[PDB]
Amino acid sequence: HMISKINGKLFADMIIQGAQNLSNNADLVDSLNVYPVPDGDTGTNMNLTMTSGREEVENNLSKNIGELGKTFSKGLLMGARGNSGVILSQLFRGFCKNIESESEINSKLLAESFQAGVETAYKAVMKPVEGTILTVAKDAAQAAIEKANNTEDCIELMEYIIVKANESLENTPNLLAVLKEVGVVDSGGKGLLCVYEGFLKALKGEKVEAK
Repeated sequence: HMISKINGKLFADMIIQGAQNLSNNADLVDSLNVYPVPDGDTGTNMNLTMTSGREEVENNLSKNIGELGKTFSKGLLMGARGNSGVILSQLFRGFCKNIESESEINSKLLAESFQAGVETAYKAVMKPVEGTILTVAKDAAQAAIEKANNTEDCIELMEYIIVKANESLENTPNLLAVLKEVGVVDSGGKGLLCVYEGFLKALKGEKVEAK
């Protein structure tokens, strides 16, 4: 089985399964956070952000991926909350901007769209802290760009993205002393990986069940 092109219907499903997988793990993500500051529970905030995106998408489906991305982007903007939820919205509003003109995308454009999200979030900060959700997103996009050059199949691509995203996540305690000593990976990066894992599920035809 393989995926050569992703249209608005499949992207909508990726968004839905990614959001549900993140929602199932939101309490986990919150509990990994070393800095549960006021209104700063990472799992809660990323879940609110992603779910607002999900809800807009579910009420305005479209087979044109660019139009669906604009709907996703709108929901992300309204839902964005917290440091990690805002970064999540920059990553995916940048992603959606990169496909706004398209009706479907191939593996190369999928990878370029992840990269466009990373560049958005980096353009919006002056020297970001390594060891955070941004680091995981950066390494995931780098992987996507490397792999897309000789993989037409978006399933195989997304699996690779997840493997390397997970490597980056597990390495975040080596970038920040506080994570190594507490003994946890970065919570925002964990939440991001939950979204990616749901994307793969959608690409495989599979449903994330509600916890």
